[PDB]
Amino acid sequence: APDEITTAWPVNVGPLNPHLYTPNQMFAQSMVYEPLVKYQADGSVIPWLAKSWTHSEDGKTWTFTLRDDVKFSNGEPFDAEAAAENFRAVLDNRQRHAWLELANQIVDVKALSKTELQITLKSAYYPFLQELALPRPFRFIAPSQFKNHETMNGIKAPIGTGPWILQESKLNQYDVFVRNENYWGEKPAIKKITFNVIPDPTTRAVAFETGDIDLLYGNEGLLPLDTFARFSQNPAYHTQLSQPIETVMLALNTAKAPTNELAVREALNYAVNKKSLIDNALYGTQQVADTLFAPSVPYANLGLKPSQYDPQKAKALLEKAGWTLPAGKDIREKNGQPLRIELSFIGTDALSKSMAEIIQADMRQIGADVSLIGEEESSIYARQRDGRFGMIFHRTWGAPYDPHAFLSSMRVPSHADFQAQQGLADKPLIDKEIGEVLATHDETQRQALYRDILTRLHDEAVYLPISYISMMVVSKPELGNIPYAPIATEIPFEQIKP
Ligand SMILES: O=C(O)CN(CCN(CC(=O)O)Cc1cccc(O)c1O)Cc1ccccc1O
Ligand SMILES: [Cl-]
Ligand SMILES: [Cl-]
Ligand SMILES: [Cl-]
Ligand SMILES: [Cl-]
Repeated sequence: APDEITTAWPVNVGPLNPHLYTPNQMFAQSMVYEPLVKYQADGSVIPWLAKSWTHSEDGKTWTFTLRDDVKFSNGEPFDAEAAAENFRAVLDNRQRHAWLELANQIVDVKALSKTELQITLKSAYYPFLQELALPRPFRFIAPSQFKNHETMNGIKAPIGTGPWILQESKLNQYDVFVRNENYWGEKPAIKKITFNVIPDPTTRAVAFETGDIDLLYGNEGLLPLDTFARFSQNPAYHTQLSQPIETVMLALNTAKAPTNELAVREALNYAVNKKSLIDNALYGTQQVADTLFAPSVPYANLGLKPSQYDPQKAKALLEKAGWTLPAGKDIREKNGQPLRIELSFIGTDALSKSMAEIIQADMRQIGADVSLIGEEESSIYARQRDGRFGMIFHRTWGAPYDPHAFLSSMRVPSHADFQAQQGLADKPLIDKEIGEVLATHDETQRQALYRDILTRLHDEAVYLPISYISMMVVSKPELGNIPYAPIATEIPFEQIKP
């Protein structure tokens, strides 16, 4: 039927525990589970499951008035008690959510009545509403589906209030969702969505060409970029490329030789012709990035000075720092030790490998030897967590995470950004300022703190920004224009309208 669609994802959607992470897929958690307040493209939140809210003068006590007409898909009521139970279930696993500062801030959550929900915070945490709006963890499963009154040890059925219900899942095969016919809000036009499990980008493209799938929606890894460019000219197909959503960069390890040297990090930042990299590996589909956050990101229009491609300057920086070329070698040495940097990436990711090859070539031209370490996913994740890298590929998180949640997370030692920043003399100051920016009520101070944090990270050359990447779509023309969701990790299936 014209109201059933087939799409693809590299893996199954997972258990759809609203309160846990891998192997749960975020877009799918967002299809089934809903927030108190909903994030909009303009940075605001709107009423959602909560129709209104107020807060105390000290900004620490918040009271939400909930809708009274909402049922979970299994017919049980959504009310303040169910909401409170969800917050308990999440916070019973508090350490797992440490990355998200709201999880460290909530002191108590109480149902004052069926419609009145009160949340008390440790401090006047400014990004409160924005963090409630995220795909996870603060969304709501029917408390009847808790296991022993918890969710951290698993759930029973993935029962949400959302416009989609999971019908069935097959490990390594597919997942099927259907429209919730008892949804509180607007009925989606689409009645059924099947996700074929297709891990390889080439075979995803092939599945589209064969007519086996109707829609592909994702970031720069969705399908091969040469193929996407060809499809964009194919009159039988529809394609889209959004405005950019987030940054792709290298993170440089400030605590490990030779990237511990500011002059080395600055030189690497002048060595890469990013337009060439994009035109070579990414088929011209992305935009050049010269700062951690694009100037269009809130609080990040700071006039930071780009390091334009300038290999002469990169060489002069290295020379001044004592890295000089032996006869007749191309790789610089200092104290008889070679300028060698390891770049870790997922070895089976063709796009990462392509970018890595370009980066290696560019850095060789300024006398740096980049050794390519391609490993399995698990090993790469372990490297980022533990700081076992010279350089790694890394990305920001898109709206509404950027900048505040991404910065917040830089304070967490078991993540790539902290690990990359660990060697900076001003790392403690940066981390102090990040705490301060999240809690300040003074807008002038907030802007100044964001300026200082981002200026230090820029001036200290912690990152090598590469490009601002876009969402991509490939679809059968009959589906029409495909909208984007405000939150970068969500897919707006409910808005698709043939
Ligand atoms: O992604 C991280 O770096 C850390 N995560 C927090 C920030 N996340 C938001 C989120 O996951 O809710 C941003 C995020 C954005 C896009 C895709 C993701 O998988 C993704 O996680 C926590 C995490 C733990 C375990 C597995 C995956 C995880 O992402
Ligand atoms: Cl985990
Ligand atoms: Cl995952
Ligand atoms: Cl309000
Ligand atoms: Cl050599």
